[PDB]
Amino acid sequence: APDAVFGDRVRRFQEFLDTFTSYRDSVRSIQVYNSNNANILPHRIIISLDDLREFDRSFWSGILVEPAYFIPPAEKALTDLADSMDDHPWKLSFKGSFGAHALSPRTLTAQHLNKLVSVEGIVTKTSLVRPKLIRSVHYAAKTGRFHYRDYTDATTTLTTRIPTPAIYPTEDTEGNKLTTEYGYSTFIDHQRITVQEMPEMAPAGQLPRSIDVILDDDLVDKTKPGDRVNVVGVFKSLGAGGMNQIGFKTLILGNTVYPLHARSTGVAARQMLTDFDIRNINKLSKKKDIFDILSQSLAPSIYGHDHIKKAILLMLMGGVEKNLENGSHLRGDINILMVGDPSTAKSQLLRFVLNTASLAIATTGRGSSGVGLTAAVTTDRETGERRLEAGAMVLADRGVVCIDEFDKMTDVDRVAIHEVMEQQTVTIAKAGIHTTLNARCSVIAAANPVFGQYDVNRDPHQNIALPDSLLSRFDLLFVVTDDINEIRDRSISEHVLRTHRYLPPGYLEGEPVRERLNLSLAVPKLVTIPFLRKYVQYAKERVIPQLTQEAINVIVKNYTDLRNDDNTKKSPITARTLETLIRLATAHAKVRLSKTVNKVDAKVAANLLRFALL
Amino acid sequence: APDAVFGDRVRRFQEFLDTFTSYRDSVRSIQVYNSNNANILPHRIIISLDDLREFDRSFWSGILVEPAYFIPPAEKALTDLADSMDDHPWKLSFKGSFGAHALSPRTLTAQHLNKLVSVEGIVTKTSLVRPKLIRSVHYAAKTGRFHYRDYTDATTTLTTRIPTPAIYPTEDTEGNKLTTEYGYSTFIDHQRITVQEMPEMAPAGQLPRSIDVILDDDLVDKTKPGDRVNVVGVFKSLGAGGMNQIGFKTLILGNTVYPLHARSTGVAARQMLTDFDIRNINKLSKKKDIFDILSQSLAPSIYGHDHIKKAILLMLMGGVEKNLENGSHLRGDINILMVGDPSTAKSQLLRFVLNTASLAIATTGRGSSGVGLTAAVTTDRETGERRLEAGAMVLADRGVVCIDEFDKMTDVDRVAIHEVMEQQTVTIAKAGIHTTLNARCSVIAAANPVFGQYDVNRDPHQNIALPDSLLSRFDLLFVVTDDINEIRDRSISEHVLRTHRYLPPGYLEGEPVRERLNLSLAVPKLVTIPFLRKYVQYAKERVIPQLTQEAINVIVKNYTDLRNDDNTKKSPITARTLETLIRLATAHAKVRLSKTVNKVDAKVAANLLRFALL
DNA sequence: GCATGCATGCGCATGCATGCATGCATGCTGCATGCATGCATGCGCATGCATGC
DNA sequence: GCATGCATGCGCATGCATGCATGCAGCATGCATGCATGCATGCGCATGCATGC
Ligand SMILES: Nc1ncnc2c1ncn2[C@@H]1O[C@H](COP(=O)(O)OP(=O)(O)O)[C@@H](O)[C@H]1O
Ligand SMILES: Nc1ncnc2c1ncn2[C@@H]1O[C@H](COP(=O)(O)OP(=O)(O)O)[C@@H](O)[C@H]1O
Ligand SMILES: [Mg+2]
Ligand SMILES: [Mg+2]
Repeated sequence: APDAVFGDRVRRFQEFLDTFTSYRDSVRSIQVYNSNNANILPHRIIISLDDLREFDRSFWSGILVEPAYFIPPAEKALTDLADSMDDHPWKLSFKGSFGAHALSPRTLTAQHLNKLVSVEGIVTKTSLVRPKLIRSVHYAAKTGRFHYRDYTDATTTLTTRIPTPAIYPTEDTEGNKLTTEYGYSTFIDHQRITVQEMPEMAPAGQLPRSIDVILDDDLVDKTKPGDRVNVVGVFKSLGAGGMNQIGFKTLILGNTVYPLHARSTGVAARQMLTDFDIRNINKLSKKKDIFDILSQSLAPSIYGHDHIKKAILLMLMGGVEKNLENGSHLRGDINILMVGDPSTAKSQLLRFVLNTASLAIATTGRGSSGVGLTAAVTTDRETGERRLEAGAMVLADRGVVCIDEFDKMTDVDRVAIHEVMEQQTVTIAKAGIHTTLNARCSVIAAANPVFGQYDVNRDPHQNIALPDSLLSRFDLLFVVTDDINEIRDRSISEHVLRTHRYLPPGYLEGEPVRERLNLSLAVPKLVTIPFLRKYVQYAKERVIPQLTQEAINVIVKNYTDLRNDDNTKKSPITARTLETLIRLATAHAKVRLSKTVNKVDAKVAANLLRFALL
Repeated sequence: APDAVFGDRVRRFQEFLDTFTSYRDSVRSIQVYNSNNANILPHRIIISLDDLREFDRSFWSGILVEPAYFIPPAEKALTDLADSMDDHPWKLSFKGSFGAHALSPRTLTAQHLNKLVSVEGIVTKTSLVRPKLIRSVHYAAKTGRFHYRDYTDATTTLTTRIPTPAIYPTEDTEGNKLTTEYGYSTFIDHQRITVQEMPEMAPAGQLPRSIDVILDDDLVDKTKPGDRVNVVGVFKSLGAGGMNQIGFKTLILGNTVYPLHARSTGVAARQMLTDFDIRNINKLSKKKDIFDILSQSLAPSIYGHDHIKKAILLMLMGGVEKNLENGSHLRGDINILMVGDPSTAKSQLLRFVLNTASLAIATTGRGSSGVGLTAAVTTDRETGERRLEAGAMVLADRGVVCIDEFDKMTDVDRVAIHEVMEQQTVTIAKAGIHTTLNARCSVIAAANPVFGQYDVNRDPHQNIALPDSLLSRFDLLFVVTDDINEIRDRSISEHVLRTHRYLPPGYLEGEPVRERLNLSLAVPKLVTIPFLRKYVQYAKERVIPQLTQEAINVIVKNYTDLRNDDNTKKSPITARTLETLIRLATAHAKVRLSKTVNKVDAKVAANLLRFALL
C-alpha cells in the first residue's frame, strides 16, 4: 500500500523534472521517433548530478548515499511524465561529477556497499547473451482458453522482497493439458562482464583486482573484451554469506556504461561537431593554401621534413575503395616508409601520428611476432568452443599501424604482412577453425640504413636491402639525410633552443609542470591539434569524390613516362604505382572537400611521387 | 492480475443493472440520505431472482449453482455504478422464488454445499456482538511517523485464498517503540446465531436439526431468541476435516435475514400502506356508521353478541397513556372479561382475536403457571452470567394476551397478574438479579359460571366467585346466556346451516379443501379481514386525540350518578371506573380519526358501560 | 375447621466439556563420504628457422 | 655453401574445478497421558399451597 515517504520523494522529483525542462523534451523525442519511424529506441534518459546539487542538496546526497530509496521514486516519477505527454517502464542514467564515489577496482571497499559508484578499468571478458523468461502463455484445447504466469528474481528490484517461487504450469485448474505458446511469451536478454584495473594505472609487479558487472536488456552488447570503460551502478550484496548453514556475494548492477579511448587501444575517438565548428571547417576550405596550413601544423616542433608532413596527411585522409558486382575488392589505403640517419626524429614523427590519429596501434620491430600481429585461438571454459582473439592488425581496422624499427622483422612476419598490405584479409587454417578476417589498415614504418649511415657512393639496393615484393607494396619510400653544414646548423640550433624555453599558461617560472593520463570520450598561423581531428572526421564521413575524364590523361602520361624512362629509381615500377597515383589524387580531393577529383590534385600527387622517387 | 472470465461476468451484470433501472435510483437514494442527513444507512440493495431469469437464464442458473464465481463480479459491478453516480464497498441481497433451494434444516444435505439456499426455522440463541480488528495504526516518538497494518480471515471472501498470517507490530524498522492509537484503528462488529426447525413443521416425538449462521457488520442485531426467521446465504465448508493429521465444518455466511410473523409469537405483523389503501381508509371515516360496519365484520359467522363485537374493537385500538414530569405513569389499556353458558362460542371469539391481532399470545387456564407468565433466570455457558428469558406477558408488550378458561388459575398467578393489569411492570428479586421489566399489555379472558349454568335466582356474587380486587381491574364484565326459544331457534338454525354450505372460489363440489400454514412478512356490507388490519395500524400510529372541556362534564355526571345510585351492579365502582370511561371515550375517537375526544363518543362509552353493568 | 397430597425450592454428590504442559518416539533432513568426469597444466622432444664461418 | 643455436609445435602425464548420490546421524515436530478447573446433572428432602372431608 502507498507509503508517505515514497509519495513525497516522488513529488519532489516531479518538481525537479519540472524546473529543468531539458529532460522532458528528450523523452518527447523518443516517442516521436518510435511512432514516426513505424529501429525502435530504448526508453531511457540521462540526468546530471550537477543539476541536482543546485536544485536540492539533500536529494543529491541521498542518491549518492541511499540509492535504494531515491531511485525507484525517480523512475516512477519519470514514468508518470512519459505517460502524461503520451497522446513500458522507463529508467535513468547518471553523469556529472561524483567526487569520492569515483573509484577503481582496487580502492573499492566494503564501506561503499549500497551506494552509487563510478569504476574505471579494462573489460577482460564478456559472456553469451541469453534470453530470460518473464511471462509464459498457454492454450487448453478442451476449453479454448489461454493462461499466463509471471516470473521474477532478485536482480531486478533494488529493494529486498519476500521471494515468490512460482512453478511452470503444465496443467489446468481442472486437469486439462496445456500447449506452450513460444511466440506469445515474453523474453528479455542478459549478459555478464568482468572489469579490471587498467595496466597503466596499476602498480607494477602486483596482481590485479577485478569486479563483476551485470547488464540486462538494452545495455547488453555495448562493449568487447579489451576495452577501456567507465561503469556506474549500485554495489550490491546478495544472498546469505553462509549464515544459513568466504563472505557475501558482491557485484554491480549496471545502469551506465561509457566507452573510453586511450593510446594504443581498439576503441576509436569521435567528437560531436557543433554548427559553429562546421562553419570554420567549411570556411577554411575556400582559401587555396589549405594543404600548406594543415601540413605545417603537423608536429611543428620537428624541423623541415615538409614532404613527409604532406604524406602523413595524405595517409590520414586516404582515398576510396570500390566493390564490383563480380565480387572484386580494390584497395584504397596509403602506406609510407621512411629511411634516414640516426638523429632525424623518426620516432617523434611516429609518436605524433600515434597521439593524433583516431585509432592507432604501436609496434616496435621484434616486439610483435607471429600470432601477436594476426590472431590467436583460445578455448572457452563454459561452452568449450575454440574462439579467436584479435591481433594488432585485426584490431586496427579502418585505422593506422605504426611500426618503428621496421628492418628488424623476420621473413615469417613479412610474408604475413604481404597479405595485409595488398588484399587486406587474414586467412587462418588451424585445427577446426577455417575463417577469413578483415584487416583494412594503413601502415607507417621507419627503417635504419644497413651501413649505419646512408652511403651516397653505393646505389640504393645496397643501402636499403629489402625485397622488391615488399617495396612495391609501399606507396612511398622517402629518404632523408642530415648534411653537416653551418647555415642550417645555426638555423636549427636557434629554433631548437626556442622550443626548449616555453612556459605553459599560468605558471610562475620554476614550478614543475604536471603530468596527467589523457582518457578521451567517444560518441602562416598554425591550426590547433584539437581542431585537426575535427577536420579529418568530417572530411572522411562526408566527401566521397568520383573520378573525372580529365585527370586520367595526366595519370596515364606519368605512368607511361616513368615505365619507359631510364633513370635509376628508389623503387620498382608496377601497376601498384598506377593505383597509387589514383589513391594519392583522391586523397587531395578529400582535402579540398570537392565532389570530384581534379587536375591540380593529380599534378600534386605526381609531383610528390616524383620527389620521393628522384 | 485481471481474468477474462471475471471481466465478462462483470460486463454482463453491468448490462443487467442497466436494463432494469429500478436498482440504480435505489443506490442514488442512500447517498442522497447520507449526504443530506449530515443515522447513516448501510450500503446495500436487493435484487429479484425473477428478473434475472427473464434477462439471462445462464447467469441466474450460475448464481443458484455457482455463487462463488458470480457474486464477487456482481458486487464489483455494483460498486462501479455507485462510484459512477458519485459526485466503501457495496453488497447485494436476494429475493424472489428459489425453487429447489428453499429448504429446511432437516432437508439440507451435503449435495447442496457451495450453493445459495433459503432456510426456515426458529432462532434459538444469539451471541454477544464483538468488535473485529481490521486496520491498526501506530506512532513513533523518535521519528514522528505513523504506521499501519491490515488483517483478514477466511470468512470474508467467498473464494479460497493463500493465507497471510501477519503479526501485531510493536517495533519500527529501526527498533523504535510504537504507541498504539486505539481511536485511529478500524473495528467491524461480529455475531453468530443458531437456527432450528419450527415446532409446527417438525415431526412429533423426534429430535430437531439445527444450523449455524454467521453475520457481520450491519446484519448483526436484527433478531432475538425465539423468532420465526428466513435466512439466505452460502452453505460453506471450512478448514480441513482432519486430513492434516467427525467431518468438515459447515455453516452459512448470511447475506439476507427476514423476520416472519406467526400465530402466538413475539414478532409483530405490519403491512406497507399504498396511497390507494390510504384513500379508502380515509374515505370510510366520513360516513357516520363506521363503528357498526367495522363491528359487524368481526367474525360475522358467530351470531349476535354485537356489544362484545364493539368491545373487542375498542380494546384493539385503545386509548392513550401519559407520563408526567414527576415520573408518574397512567394506564391506557382496556381489558375485557366474559362469563356465559357452555355453548356460547367463547373460544371462537378468542381464537378470532388471536388470528386477527398484530401480536397476540394464547394461554389456557392452568396451562401457564408461575415463571411461564412473568420471566425466568438462566445461565450463559460462555460468559457465566445470569440472564432473563421472557414469559408470555413480557413478550406481549404493546399487544394482547388471550386467557381461555380464566377461572382455573391459582391465587399465586392472580397476585402476579394484579401487578401487570394496573402498573404494567414486573419486578424480579432473585439471587443477584434485581430488575424491573415493562409489560404494557391488554387482556381478554373468558370464565365459566360456578353452577354450570347461570342461575338467575341467585345474585352475581354467588355465580361469578372472583375477588373484587381482580374484578375492579377489568374494565368490562359481560354476561351472556342462551334463552331457549323457538323464534331464535329457527333464526339461528337457518343461519348456521347457511354457513355450513360454502364453496371456496374455484373448486368443483366434492373436492376436499386444502390446508396451508400462514407465515406472514413484517416491515350493510362487511369489510375484508385483510383490510381491518390496515385500518387499525394507521389508526394507532397516526391519531393521538386530546381531551376537551366538553365531555368531562358528561363523564363527571355519569360517575357521580353511578356511585350515588342504589341498584345491584355486576361490578364494584371505584376510580378505576373513572379512568375506564376516559379510555373508552378516547378509543372511539381513535375509531373516528379525529384529533379531539367529543361528546358523542363519551355517550357511546357511557351507554356501553351501562349495558355491561345493568 | 381439620387432614391430606402435590408442586415448589434447598442441599447434596457426580459427571463432564474445555484447556495446557511433559516425556517419549516418530519422521524428515542437512551433512559427510565417495566417485565420474572433462578441461587445463607443466613438461621434454622433434622440427624449422636465423646467425654466423 | 656449411655448422650451429633459439623459437614453435607435438606428445605425455598429472591435477582440479564442477557436480551428484548414499548411509548415517543430528534434530525438531507431532502425539499420548495426565491432570486442574468450573459448570451442569439429578436426586432426595423440607416447605407452602390447593383439595377433600
Ligand atoms: N629535424 C629535427 N628537428 C628537431 N628536433 C630534432 C630533429 N631531428 C632530431 N631531433 C631531436 O633529436 C632527438 C632525436 O631522437 P630520435 O627521435 O630517437 O631520433 P631517430 O629516431 O632518428 O633515431 C629528439 O630529441 C628530437 O626531438
Ligand atoms: N351464537 C353462536 N353462533 C354461531 N355458532 C355458535 C354460537 N354459539 C356456539 N356456536 C357454535 O357452537 C360451538 C361452540 O363451541 P365452543 O366454542 O367450545 O363453545 P364455548 O366456548 O361457549 O364452550 C362451535 O361450533 C360454535 O361455532
Ligand atoms: Mg630511433
Ligand atoms: Mg369453551
